[PDB]
Amino acid sequence: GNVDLVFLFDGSMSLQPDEFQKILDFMKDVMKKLSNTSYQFAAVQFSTSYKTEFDFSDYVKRKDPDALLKHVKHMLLLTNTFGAINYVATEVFREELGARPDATKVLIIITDGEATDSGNIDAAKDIIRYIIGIGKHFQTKESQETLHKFASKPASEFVKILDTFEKLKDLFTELQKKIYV
Repeated sequence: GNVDLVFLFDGSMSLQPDEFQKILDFMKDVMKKLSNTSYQFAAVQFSTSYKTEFDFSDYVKRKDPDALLKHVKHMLLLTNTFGAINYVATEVFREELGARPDATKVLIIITDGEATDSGNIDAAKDIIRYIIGIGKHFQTKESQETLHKFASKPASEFVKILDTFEKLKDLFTELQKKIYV
């Protein structure tokens, strides 16, 4: 079946320039590898506020990862993950914006720490949520477990902890394999 996937990427002040750039390249690589498939994409940047870098309809109009992300600017603010996931649920996955009703909703969240806000993400729980926590903040099991609440179950599959942003390239594989079974 069809798959509508949204990249929700962290743009807080805790990420270094090169780190932020590696997220961008990850999104581009994934897209290029999935061009001309059942996949349709959208991408939202989150820090303090939520910015839809491109909606599903922008992707359909121009299936060019480089052009779609061309003007992305690292926000350098907070890490409002609750507001971010909720925004994706209500503002991104809409037919008006190009979302397909027959499609499987997938969300790939990339971040380096804990949310600076709070609440619940119940409105986005139907979406297949993969979360990629990266860096020094996720060394212990205790710290890694804070990501569990944003991901699908079990956490053993949907929560991916990387020690470096360099680990992003060697990660595209796993995802698409499990995204449809």
